[PDB]
Amino acid sequence: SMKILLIGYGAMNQRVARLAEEKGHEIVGVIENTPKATTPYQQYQHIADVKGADVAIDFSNPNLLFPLLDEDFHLPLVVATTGEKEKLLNKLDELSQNMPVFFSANMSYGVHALTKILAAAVPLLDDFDIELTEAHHNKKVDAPSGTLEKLYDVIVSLKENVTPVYDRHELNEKRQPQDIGIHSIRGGTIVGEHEVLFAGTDETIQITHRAQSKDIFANGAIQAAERLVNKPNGFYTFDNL
Amino acid sequence: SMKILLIGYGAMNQRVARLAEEKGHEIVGVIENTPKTPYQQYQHIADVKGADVAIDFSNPNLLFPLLDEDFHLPLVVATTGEKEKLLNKLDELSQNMPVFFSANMSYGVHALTKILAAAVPLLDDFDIELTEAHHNKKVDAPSGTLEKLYDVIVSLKENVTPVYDRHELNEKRQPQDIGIHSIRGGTIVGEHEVLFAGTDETIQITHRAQSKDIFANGAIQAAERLVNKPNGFYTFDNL
Amino acid sequence: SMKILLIGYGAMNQRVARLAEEKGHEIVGVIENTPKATTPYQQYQHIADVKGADVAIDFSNPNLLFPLLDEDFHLPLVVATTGEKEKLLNKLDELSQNMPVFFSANMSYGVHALTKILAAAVPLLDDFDIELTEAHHNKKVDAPSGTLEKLYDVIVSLKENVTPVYDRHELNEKRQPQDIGIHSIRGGTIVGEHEVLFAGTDETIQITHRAQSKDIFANGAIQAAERLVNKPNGFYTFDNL
Amino acid sequence: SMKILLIGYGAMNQRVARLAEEKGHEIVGVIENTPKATTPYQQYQHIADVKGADVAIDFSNPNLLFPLLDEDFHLPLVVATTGEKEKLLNKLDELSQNMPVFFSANMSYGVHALTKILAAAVPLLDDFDIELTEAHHNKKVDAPSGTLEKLYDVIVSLKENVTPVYDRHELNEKRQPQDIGIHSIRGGTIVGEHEVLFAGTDETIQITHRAQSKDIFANGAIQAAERLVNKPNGFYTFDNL
Repeated sequence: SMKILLIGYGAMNQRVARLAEEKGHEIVGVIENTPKATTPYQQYQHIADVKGADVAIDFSNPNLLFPLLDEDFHLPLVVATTGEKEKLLNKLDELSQNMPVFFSANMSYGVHALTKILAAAVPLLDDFDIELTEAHHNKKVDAPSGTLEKLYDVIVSLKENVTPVYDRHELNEKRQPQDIGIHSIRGGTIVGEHEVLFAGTDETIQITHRAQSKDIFANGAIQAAERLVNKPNGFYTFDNL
Repeated sequence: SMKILLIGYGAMNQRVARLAEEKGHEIVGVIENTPKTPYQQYQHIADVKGADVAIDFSNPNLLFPLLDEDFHLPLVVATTGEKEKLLNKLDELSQNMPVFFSANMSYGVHALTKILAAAVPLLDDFDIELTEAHHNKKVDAPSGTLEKLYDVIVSLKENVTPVYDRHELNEKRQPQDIGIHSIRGGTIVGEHEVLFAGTDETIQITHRAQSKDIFANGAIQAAERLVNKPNGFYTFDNL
Repeated sequence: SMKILLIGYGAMNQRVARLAEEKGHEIVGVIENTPKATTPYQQYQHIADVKGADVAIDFSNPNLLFPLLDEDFHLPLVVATTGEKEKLLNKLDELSQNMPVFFSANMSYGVHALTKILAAAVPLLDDFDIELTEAHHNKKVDAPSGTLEKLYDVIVSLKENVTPVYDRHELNEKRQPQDIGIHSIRGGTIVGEHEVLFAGTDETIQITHRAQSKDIFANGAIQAAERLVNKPNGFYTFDNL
Repeated sequence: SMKILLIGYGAMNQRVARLAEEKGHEIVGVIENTPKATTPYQQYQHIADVKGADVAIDFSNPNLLFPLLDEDFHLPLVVATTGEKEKLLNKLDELSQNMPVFFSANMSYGVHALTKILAAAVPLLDDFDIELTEAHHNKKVDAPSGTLEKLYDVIVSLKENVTPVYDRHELNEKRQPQDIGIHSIRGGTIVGEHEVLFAGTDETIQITHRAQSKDIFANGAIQAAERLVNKPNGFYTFDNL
């Protein structure tokens, strides 16, 4: 049983709350920028005021930096964020000197494992053509997904030349070996599917990750918290947790 | 079994020859641009004595002058050149003989189109995305087969808009959009997927070709059915 | 705002309750075969006693047929059943003379459509071998799923001869044309996937339904209820609701 | 441009001939146990007689051991065989002292890559349930496929207490973490597809190899040959080539 402090209480930490309680953990406090009525937990403005806490789970945004600026707490921190990271990472870097700090932009251990599996696959399949596909719900505007970009980056790090091909319609060019076709499917409520296709001579290898729920990220944070609580002070990612 | 006349003798009618003979049929004649070939060479369709049917995989330059002549034979026509003028001549000939035309000779692909036709009115609240995959030598995109599937949807769904590239487009999907995706790589013979994505569920219908023999086999299947037809114009829809 | 009577309070109607309340509907009663203290709604034994109910939602099994045997009530009924249905459907027919009655085995419009798409596919694909696969979470004990059996039954109705084949490792016999291989994948938290494979000469056609959440069934029922309350008396399915 | 000697001219080396010529390689000779006039290449009885060969590709059987018994040749050898291997492997060991020798029962490089990708995946996904599926044409009698067995063997080497589950129909047992479900799909002319499913909490990872034709084995031998000519004497498999 962990006593968990939630930094932020948006959609993601609402998932964390539900799943943590299912696992027998307890939410002992919430720190939010706009403390909401009907948030069913004790509200705080400082980490140090939440006694009993074993760990904090923080799906961060710029408005949730404030509790990390206090200098009177020592607590395991599990932190995620998207977009701007520099200021936050500088602060987490400082905090890691005095407590265990875990950071991952993407909290899915499955997606982390996918990237490592892809990394292993690439040098083995250098003669194969690569095509990347992602599918997401019909509310997603940006294309391609950040996760597709992450997979693409893994490939780039293991290839000499890579050229992304976003649309073949009326392109009328012959595929070249450096090309990687990028395909963004949108529809329904699809949580997130990512496929790496390797196409060779009369054989293909496909590696496909399919998310069933955004609970994968909440669960990822909780499972990270469960490992972090016993770690010495320092900075941790999925690579060394 | 059948006695078959082959109009044109490229890769595809070579497949037809191999596959027809394996089925117990015999190739009684070939009409070609520049002859080579283990079969008897003809210049006219009327010349081919005991022919039951012609299977055509050629081009307008070879076919059009042959159609303009005086003959009576069931025709399986797969030529995809100059569709407008070809269908005009095929229409005229169908008054006097059984005439089958399909731009795509795969019976599996036909079944896919009919399965799609059934699916669409049943899934009107589902978002439709079309994906096709082909080998790394294919230049045009999307495939003609994807276009055929899209045409089926258009006939059954109002105000359809195709969406080809979402990268940096920054628009929200609209229910009338159909996303179109062309995968290229390796030696993939041809795979076509229709995705219907609804609230918390998906239905996918996928055709995957293992060999171009499906097209040759489809033309043979059409020929076998066509010899038992009255005069008229046929496609897989009414054959 | 509908006032809903729940017939049965297993996992599915528990989900219906949560989703219905989220939508602003009210659960005004429950009828259970064996009432539970943990059931947080007023227990009843007869539909006629549930003052102010607008509709009943019934994920049925043989132990929940009982309230449908009363002859002193008039209420819109939304009824599902995954097992045997003859007895139930005979009763629903009789009830439909005096009230609106909606039936769906699974309460998923998508799964219903799957069966109809399959029905269209079978006669077109006479020369194709059929294989049926389903995948479900690691807590599912029965195999194959009732939905696979439903698909199998559709195929049986459209073919002269069908033989189910369950274990080719044990059998070690070459495939016969009448054979339909049945495959049951279990793992993780997979909500439910069903695939029909048609395998022909040098080509295959696959039809695959994938459920992302059991919400499809519970929302299916609620949406059917929301509509049925404004229908005249009679029997309705997804085909004619 | 490799000059290739074919040992045997059955279906597989007929594929090698076509693919080699496509790649711009040259078939400089054929050694057959019973020479046939339909073989469109120069027939030989001894490897040493073949003018300018760079490599031999040998899809072996008991009737094709004979050219390996000569003691007057030094040539890179790429060799496959099915079933009984002892006598052949003993001879290849002897030859490997004096020339580069490559042996693989399965010549598909894609299949080798799959096994290595699987090996990387397993320790990263130890909280995921594993299910193995293979699909083959309707003439395949044995189930499961040898390739599925090889994948299962990889997993056994990296787990403990693994148990295969071949049929869940009417079994009525809950899945256990050490279980691996085994599924053999048979239909049409499917050349061979193998899937490893890893099913976790609200996420799955699938790794799938799909063969389009038996050219994959022929191409694999040619690819092995292209690499082998640049090796010193020794015995090689895909693991150390």
